Amino acid sequence: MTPNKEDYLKIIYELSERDEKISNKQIAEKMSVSAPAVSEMVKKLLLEDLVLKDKQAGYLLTKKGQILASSLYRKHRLIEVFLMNHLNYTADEIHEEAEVLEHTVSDVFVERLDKFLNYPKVCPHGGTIPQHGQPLVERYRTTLKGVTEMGVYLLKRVQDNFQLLKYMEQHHLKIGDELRLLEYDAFAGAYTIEKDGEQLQVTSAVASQIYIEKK
Amino acid sequence: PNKEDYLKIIYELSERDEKISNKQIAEKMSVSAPAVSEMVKKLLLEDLVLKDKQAGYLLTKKGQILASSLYRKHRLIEVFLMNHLNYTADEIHEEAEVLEHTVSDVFVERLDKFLNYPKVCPHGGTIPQHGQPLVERYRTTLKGVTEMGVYLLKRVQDNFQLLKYMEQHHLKIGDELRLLEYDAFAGAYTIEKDGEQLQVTSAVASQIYIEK
Ligand SMILES: [Zn+2]
Ligand SMILES: [Zn+2]
Ligand SMILES: [Zn+2]
Ligand SMILES: [Zn+2]
Ligand SMILES: [Zn+2]
Ligand SMILES: [Zn+2]
Ligand SMILES: [Zn+2]
Ligand SMILES: [Zn+2]
Repeated sequence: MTPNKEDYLKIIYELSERDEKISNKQIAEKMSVSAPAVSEMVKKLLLEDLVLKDKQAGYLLTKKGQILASSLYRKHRLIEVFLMNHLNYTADEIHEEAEVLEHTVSDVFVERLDKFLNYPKVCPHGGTIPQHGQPLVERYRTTLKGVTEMGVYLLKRVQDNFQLLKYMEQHHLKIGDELRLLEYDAFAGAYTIEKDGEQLQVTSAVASQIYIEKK
Repeated sequence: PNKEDYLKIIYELSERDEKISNKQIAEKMSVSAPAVSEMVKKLLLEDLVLKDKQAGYLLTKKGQILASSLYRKHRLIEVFLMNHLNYTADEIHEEAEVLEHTVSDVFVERLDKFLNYPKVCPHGGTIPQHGQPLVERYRTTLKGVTEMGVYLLKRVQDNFQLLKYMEQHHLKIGDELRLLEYDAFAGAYTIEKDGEQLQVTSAVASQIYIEK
């Protein structure tokens, strides 16, 4: 399974939403591909008018890239809803399968599978599923990192991230869980939360990949 | 159309008593003449097929199970597209064609369970098991049958032209067909379905499978 150039658009998409920038080598890392590989992908994306090199902000999406990225998100999430709920895929299995299929599936297939799934609006990660030709506008944008108010929160959405999956397994975190934010340990650099009468410190690194909402 | 597509063409061209040529293959799948050579030459290197002056090309045991797996993928996908995504017959091929080349064995093996182990595809084609060689339950083609009587249309070839032929003759899988006469000189058969009579060239009769 080899991710094509287009997957760079999906990573740039969320980075732009979170309003932060990393190097192409760091993007290549989380993309599980060589650095010189991403350089060739971005090279192709520039020629095909999918991204532009901004003087200051780095690499940005063109309107053509937003559309193609929004389209990939809908197909990716619609496919993993089917794989998990119908074909009985586990969370650690869905990504690689939904990845190959999002590049080899007709619009008719996609827009009929939608009807088949009764028009789901969120994937197993809690990410919004936009309608045909609609730009992806996430329902859940609030990241635990930066959160000021203490009290009870609900875990509504997490990133499509294998490592984050294993973190949530070894800590028993599920979408929909009530976790009480006690404080932000400045010294530790971790948000201290309480779940089921058990304290856990969440490093701000992890806290940035999680989305919450208050009761 | 990758090399694996050529195997499915050689496999179903082997059912015909006629020997296989390069020029007829490029016609069957309507592609460049030397392109068939460029591809068939690759098949001969990997020992997927081999030359035989009596049949032209033959599928090796590796070619058999490899194409056998292809038919499995293709057909399981056909059952899903039609019974669950409500695809019509004119829509299923290109979709199933793309997916069979981009889907894990895990996907194929789980869709199989999900569909409750379907035994035949929309064309009446048999669905083999993982790693199991393909043996069609319905092997008897209309071209060749001599006994008179009432036969049942059990299976058809995956062919776009055959689809059109069947729907403009309102022919479905399951219809009772009575053999009336066979023209040995012309290579045509004469059948009857509910009083209505129809003439069928032997070439078309080789694309259809019947049983008594
Ligand atoms: Zn992709
Ligand atoms: Zn994924
Ligand atoms: Zn998701
Ligand atoms: Zn194929
Ligand atoms: Zn087909
Ligand atoms: Zn079929
Ligand atoms: Zn299999
Ligand atoms: Zn009629």
